[PDB]
Amino acid sequence: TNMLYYTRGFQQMGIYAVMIEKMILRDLCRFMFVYIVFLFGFSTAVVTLIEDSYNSLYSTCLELFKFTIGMGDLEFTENYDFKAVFIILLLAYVILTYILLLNMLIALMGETV
Amino acid sequence: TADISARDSVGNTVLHALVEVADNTADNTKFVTSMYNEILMLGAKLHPTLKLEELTNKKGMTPLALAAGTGKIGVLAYILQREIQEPECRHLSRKFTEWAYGPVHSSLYDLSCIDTCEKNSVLEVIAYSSSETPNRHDMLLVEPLNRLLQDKWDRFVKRIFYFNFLVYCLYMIIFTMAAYYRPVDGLPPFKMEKTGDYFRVTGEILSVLGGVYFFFRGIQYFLQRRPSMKTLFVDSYSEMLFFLQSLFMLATVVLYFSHLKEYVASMVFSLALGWTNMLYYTRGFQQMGIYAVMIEKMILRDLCRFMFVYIVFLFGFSTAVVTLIEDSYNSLYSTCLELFKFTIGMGDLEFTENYDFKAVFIILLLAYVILTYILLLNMLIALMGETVNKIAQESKNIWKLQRAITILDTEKSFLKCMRKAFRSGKLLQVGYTPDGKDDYRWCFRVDEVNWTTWNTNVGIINEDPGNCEGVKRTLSFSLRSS
Amino acid sequence: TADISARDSVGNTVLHALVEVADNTADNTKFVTSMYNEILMLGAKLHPTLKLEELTNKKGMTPLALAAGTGKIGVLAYILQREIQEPECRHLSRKFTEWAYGPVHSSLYDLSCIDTCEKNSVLEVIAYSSSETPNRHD
Ligand SMILES: CCCCCCCCCCCCCCCCCC(=O)OC[C@H](COP(=O)(O)O[C@@H]1[C@H](O)[C@H](O)[C@@H](O)[C@H](O)[C@H]1O)OC(=O)CCCCCCCCCCCCCCCCC
Ligand SMILES: CCCCCCCC/C=C/CCCCCCCC(=O)O[C@@H](COC(=O)CCCCCCCCCCCCCCC)COP(=O)([O-])OCC[N+](C)(C)C
Ligand SMILES: CCCCCCCC/C=C/CCCCCCCC(=O)O[C@@H](COC(=O)CCCCCCCCCCCCCCC)COP(=O)([O-])OCC[N+](C)(C)C
Ligand SMILES: CCCCCCCC/C=C/CCCCCCCC(=O)O[C@@H](COC(=O)CCCCCCCCCCCCCCC)COP(=O)([O-])OCC[N+](C)(C)C
Ligand SMILES: CCCCCCCC/C=C/CCCCCCCC(=O)O[C@@H](COC(=O)CCCCCCCCCCCCCCC)COP(=O)([O-])OCC[N+](C)(C)C
Ligand SMILES: CCCCCCCC/C=C/CCCCCCCC(=O)O[C@@H](COC(=O)CCCCCCCCCCCCCCC)COP(=O)([O-])OCC[N+](C)(C)C
Ligand SMILES: CCCCCCCC/C=C/CCCCCCCC(=O)O[C@@H](COC(=O)CCCCCCCCCCCCCCC)COP(=O)([O-])OCC[N+](C)(C)C
Ligand SMILES: CCCCCCCC/C=C/CCCCCCCC(=O)O[C@@H](COC(=O)CCCCCCCCCCCCCCC)COP(=O)([O-])OCC[N+](C)(C)C
Ligand SMILES: CCCCCCCC/C=C/CCCCCCCC(=O)O[C@@H](COC(=O)CCCCCCCCCCCCCCC)COP(=O)([O-])OCC[N+](C)(C)C
Ligand SMILES: CCCCCCCC/C=C\CCCCCCCC(=O)O[C@@H](COC(=O)CCCCCCCCCCCCCCC)COP(=O)([O-])OCC[N+](C)(C)C
Ligand SMILES: CCCCCCCC/C=C\CCCCCCCC(=O)O[C@@H](COC(=O)CCCCCCCCCCCCCCC)COP(=O)([O-])OCC[N+](C)(C)C
Ligand SMILES: CCCCCCCCCCCCC
Ligand code: NA
Repeated sequence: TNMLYYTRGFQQMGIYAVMIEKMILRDLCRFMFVYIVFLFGFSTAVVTLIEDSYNSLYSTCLELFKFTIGMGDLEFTENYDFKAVFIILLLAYVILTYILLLNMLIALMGETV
Repeated sequence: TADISARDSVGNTVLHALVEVADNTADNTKFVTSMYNEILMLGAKLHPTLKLEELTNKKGMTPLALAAGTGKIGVLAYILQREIQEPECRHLSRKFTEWAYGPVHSSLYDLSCIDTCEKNSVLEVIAYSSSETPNRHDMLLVEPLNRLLQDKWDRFVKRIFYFNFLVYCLYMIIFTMAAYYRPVDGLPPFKMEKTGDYFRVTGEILSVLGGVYFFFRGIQYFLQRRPSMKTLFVDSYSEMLFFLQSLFMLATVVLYFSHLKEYVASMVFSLALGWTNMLYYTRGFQQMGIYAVMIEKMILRDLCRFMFVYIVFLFGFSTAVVTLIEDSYNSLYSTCLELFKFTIGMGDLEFTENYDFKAVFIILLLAYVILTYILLLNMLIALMGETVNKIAQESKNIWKLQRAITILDTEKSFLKCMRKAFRSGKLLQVGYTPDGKDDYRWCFRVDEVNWTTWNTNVGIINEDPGNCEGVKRTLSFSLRSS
Repeated sequence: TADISARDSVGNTVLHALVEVADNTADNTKFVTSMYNEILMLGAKLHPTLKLEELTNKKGMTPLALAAGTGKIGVLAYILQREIQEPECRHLSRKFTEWAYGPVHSSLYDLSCIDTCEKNSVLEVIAYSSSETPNRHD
């Protein structure tokens, strides 16, 4: 990653790496606060609902990060008792994080660039 | 002779009527502010002991509050930055100068009827305005209202707001462990056995207390304001989601004592709402607050437009798929659920062989994952970019109004706690009243610099000989004489 | 007669004080650069053997380095592109012309106190500036 330092001998790659700096600081840090709040938020709500495996806070936070990277199973458990609750809660998650907040990030970057 | 002080059927005096007639256009604003001056100046020549602007109509509204309640930013800007240089009409000024040493000059803005005043504060009338009320978001950009709130922020509200964020975080850490470590055997309520099971009850009791707390704060918000059905759903998006969190909490209590497992169904919603509602407390921070305003706007214009058309397409092709399926994914849920996997990048184009026509099945899914995934999601990104380009300043000025409502509620929550609001100002002698007495006013200082109007033989400077705060000044025997 | 060379409590001469007072607005920049010229030109009429700009305050800063350490781009632009056409105040110029054959003209910019100089180079003071230091990038 620190070869991106040496993109500053080159005007187009150096400016490219300055934009990477600014994106990390304004666009992505604003993003990752709200994303980790949502993630940890619905994560607790999911593992609370799960009963005995994905009855852990890591594996639920880890499965809920698979959605943003496009690897989210909406049926990674049957070990619950309420299915409307489980899917209303994940649909709430993959709308406010995937549909909204990632595509919003792209919009913010364009404003930034 | 006409009566400057006389009132109409609705109680509006002439100056009130200069406010009702304003329409936020430049030529009207150029005029009304000119004519607002002249009668207001004339009322010092004739009837020199009245103070017209203190006159209240049938609705108890002054011309300033009526300009702020009705969205009249040009008149508001005039009334607030009003500086009159004439001697016998100087007391009617409102933007004073306390010293001018070179390009620097320290202005004083009166704070009569802006701070937590008696009847209608300009901040309250702006902050607690109905949603139509044009230029809710621009009326606070009128100086000194930014600086005055940013003064209240940096002096007492910032340290209180961050304590509110802390006590809410702890509350969320405690309702989360009390929920993570819930009983998974037997029916509720659940007796206590061990010490670890004692700690959670302290976390469960204490967790219901906040729900009772956030429940009444939503009843207070209802009866302290009486918002219409419209205003209730269109600008109160926070109070809805803390009150709603509170309802799932009490339902979680009603069901935990009614012997029903559905307490979990409400208890997890109250968590997910609760953590999402930390995005409320991004409004103590300019960059995170503006970020969360954009989230609001995206949900309302971009995503709601999106999710209509997406659910129409989804349910549309879904019915077309399950109709084609024969005996499993022969259900409308599992087909709507599999067709939502495409947008999240988890769509199998072969999640059934239980059909009879394969061209039909795949032409119909390709139709779906072109018009939804390729088109309509990537179109959403395009719409957001169009949105972000436009709401950049609008989101900064919804943020300052969000922060303002927090400043006011913080003041209004602590009439008893500390003492009131720390008064956000100082009682200064601006001059003398036209009857010779002292004109002491609660005034806000704003140092300003000017590299063009060098000479400016002001005279209207109220305490030049001491040229600052320092210690008490001379009052400058110029224009004042009493 | 006032002393062009005299210093204040913080060591700032008049020209240093023309830098402290600049605020990166056009009317201030229009002025300070005008007034920076006149005293700087006056100091060649009276006291013709001084070089005011070499004077260093308590913090060892010249008016040029103080303009660069404090973010004063308009004054910096003035001091660096400074060309004075008057004969007895030409040595105080800093942007010269070495030839002009038709539309072409070859300018010379002095590099005193910009290159790796002794005390404070304008490049170092700009490059190694604190982060507030307005207009680091301009
Ligand atoms: C048939 C169904 C019946 C339903 C009836 C009941 C409905 C109740 C909810 C209604 C709302 C549901 C969500 C969609 C609406 C948008 C939400 C959102 O962004 O509003 C931003 C809000 C802003 O505040 P404010 O109000 O102070 O701002 C106002 C406001 O800008 C105003 O324009 C200004 O003029 C004024 O000056 C200013 O002051 O900010 C927060 O509320 C903090 C952040 C909160 C998080 C935001 C993200 C989304 C939250 C919702 C999803 C929750 C996820 C868990 C769900 C679990 C169960 C499935
Ligand atoms: C032993 C082997 C080691 C590996 C091989 C490498 C060995 C070390 C290599 C050293 C030499 C470095 C490359 C020099 C290229 C010519 C310079 C030139 O004219 O560039 C031009 C553009 O060219 C580019 O922009 C090219 C891409 C820039 C990114 C870095 C490429 C480095 C290549 C290797 C990557 C290796 C990655 C790591 C691999 C482990 C000019 O630049 P410009 O855009 O005009 O901007 C200049 C500024 N200015 C215009 C304002 C004046
Ligand atoms: C920056 C990180 C990015 C990556 C992570 C992304 C996620 C966010 C990271 C968050 C960091 C904290 C992780 C959890 C706490 C540590 C573990 C622990 O003891 O948990 C306990 C608390 O049980 C709960 O249910 C959690 C209660 C709240 C704890 C976190 C507070 C908020 C942190 C910030 C939250 C974000 C929102 C606010 C900030 C924006 C129990 O759960 P457990 O872990 O199973 O413990 C073992 C239990 N066992 C014995 C039964 C097995
Ligand atoms: C400049 C930008 C680029 C650089 C970025 C630099 C790095 C950026 C990233 C940083 C994140 C680093 C996190 C810590 C390391 C991984 C977690 C770990 O150790 O798990 C271990 C323990 O973990 C636990 O016990 C944690 C319990 C709370 C869960 C919350 C964190 C979930 C991790 C994921 C959140 C993803 C969030 C993604 C978005 C933030 C493994 O758990 P386990 O033992 O197998 O099971 C125990 C389960 N139980 C104890 C909960 C019951
Ligand atoms: C943003 C502000 C806050 C919003 C709050 C939102 C929450 C408000 C809602 C609250 C109510 C939530 C449900 C309560 C429990 C019902 C029972 C249940 O879940 O499962 C039961 C039935 O499981 C089923 O799947 C059958 C259908 C159940 C009811 C579905 C209602 C849908 C309402 C849609 C409302 C949309 C609301 C949209 C909101 C935007 C139990 O069975 P199971 O064993 O779990 O099932 C597995 C077996 N199976 C495979 C055969 C199914
Ligand atoms: C602020 C914004 C962020 C927050 C938003 C918060 C809300 C976010 C979301 C909100 C949506 C919540 C939907 C209700 C709850 C889940 C459904 C349910 O209970 O299913 C149960 C029953 O379900 C049925 O029987 C439904 C039959 C009609 C299918 C259409 C809905 C498919 C659900 C998905 C649509 C995804 C659409 C995604 C895009 C919208 C489970 O079904 P089953 O018993 O196993 O099988 C029965 C099948 N059969 C009866 C049909 C034959
Ligand atoms: C017991 C433990 C509980 C957990 C820990 C937390 C305890 C509670 C913590 C309370 C204190 C709150 C943080 C104060 C930081 C310093 C203030 C400051 O100067 O900020 C600067 C920026 O700084 C930021 O923008 C930082 C990120 C803002 C988002 C919220 C971070 C909260 C940290 C914790 C997250 C926890 C999440 C939930 C975890 C469960 C200034 O702000 P600005 O951008 O200049 O805008 C200001 C407006 N103005 C400029 C117009 C005037
Ligand atoms: C907002 C929600 C977001 C999440 C959901 C996303 C999807 C959209 C949600 C839509 C809500 C309605 C779901 C289906 C109806 C309820 C269930 C039912 O009885 O269905 C019956 C109707 O059979 C059909 O084929 C459906 C006919 C049309 C019904 C819906 C009308 C339009 C709703 C709006 C449509 C969107 C367009 C307009 C709005 C933009 C039969 O189907 P079933 O369910 O299997 O019933 C049991 C049958 N069984 C006995 C054989 C097992
Ligand atoms: C936007 C406005 C409206 C548009 C309306 C569009 C619709 C107009 C179209 C209408 C015609 C649709 C097909 C009719 C039925 C044919 C038979 C069939 O489905 O399966 C048969 C053959 O299955 C096959 O897969 C073999 C090929 C079948 C014919 C393919 C024609 C492609 C035409 C492309 C036209 C592109 C049109 C693009 C339009 C934009 C039966 O076999 P099976 O058992 O089902 O197959 C499984 C066994 N296998 C694995 C060996 C295969
Ligand atoms: C910087 C902020 C973010 C990071 C930190 C986040 C917080 C710390 C991070 C992670 C938490 C790690 C796990 C905690 C212990 C496990 C649960 C337990 O013992 O009690 C119960 C739940 O627990 C509660 O309701 C809370 C009290 C726990 C007991 C110990 C005192 C903690 C005080 C905390 C004061 C509040 C928080 C602090 C602020 C005042 C367990 O209930 P049970 O039904 O008996 O279940 C059996 C469980 N057992 C078998 C494992 C025993
Ligand atoms: C085992 C564990 C050991 C460790 C324990 C650790 C304990 C940790 C601490 C707290 C745990 C939870 C206690 C209750 C508080 C809930 C959270 C809360 O109030 O947040 C508020 C802060 O609140 C304050 O700043 C004042 C503190 C609350 C006072 C009233 C408590 C409720 C009692 C019953 C009262 C019934 C009658 C109600 C009227 C009095 C949130 O701030 P706000 O300004 O309100 O803004 C949000 C609202 N709005 C966004 C909609 C505008
Ligand atoms: C995890 C928070 C509490 C979940 C259970 C709610 C029902 C009430 C429990 C304690 C009793 C309160 C009066
Ligand atoms: Na994928």
